[PDB]
Amino acid sequence: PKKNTEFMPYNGDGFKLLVPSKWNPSKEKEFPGQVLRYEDNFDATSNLSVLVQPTDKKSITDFGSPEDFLSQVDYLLGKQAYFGKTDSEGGFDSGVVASANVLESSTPVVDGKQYYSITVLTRTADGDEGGKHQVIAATVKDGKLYICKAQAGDKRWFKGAKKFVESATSSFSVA
Ligand SMILES: [Cl-]
Ligand SMILES: [Mn+2]
Ligand SMILES: [Mn+2]
Repeated sequence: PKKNTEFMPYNGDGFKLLVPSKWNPSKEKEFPGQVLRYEDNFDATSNLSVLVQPTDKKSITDFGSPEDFLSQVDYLLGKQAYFGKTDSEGGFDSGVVASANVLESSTPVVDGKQYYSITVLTRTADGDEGGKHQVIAATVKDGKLYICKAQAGDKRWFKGAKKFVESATSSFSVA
C-alpha cells in the first residue's frame, strides 16, 4: 500500500474517513465532542471536524429527516448569539445562522448502517464575509452520535475544495 498524495485515510476510535493530504491537524476546540479537526492552513475556512457525542437515540433516523437533524445540530453552521428567523418562507427558516439554504440531502445506507448527509450554503450577519458551503454527515452507533462536518468558502469550493469536502464527508464511516 503506497501513499496517496491527495487523500489520506485516517482511522480514529470507532470511525474512519479520508482527510486531504495537504491539510493539517488543528488544536482548536470548535465544537462539543470534537475528536478530530483538520484545516487548510492557507485558507482556514476550509476545514473539517469529527465529533463524537453521547446521544439518547438509537439511529440517526430517530432525529427525524436530514432536515430535522440539521435543525438539531445547527450550532454546526454558525455562532450567532441568538435564535433567529431567516428570511426563507420554507426549508431552513430559523436557527443560529443568519441565512441557510439546504442544497441537497441524502440518506445512504452503508454496511447496514443508516447515514444522513446534508449540504447547506450559509451566510452570517455581515455579507462582507463570504458565503460558506457546509456538508454534514452523521450516524448513530452504540449510544454515540458521530458527526463529520467539512466546509469551504464559496470561491475555494469552485477551485477544487468541493472534491475534498464531499470526499471527506462521503467517506466517513463508523465501524
Ligand atoms: Cl456560497
Ligand atoms: Mn436573504
Ligand atoms: Mn456558494
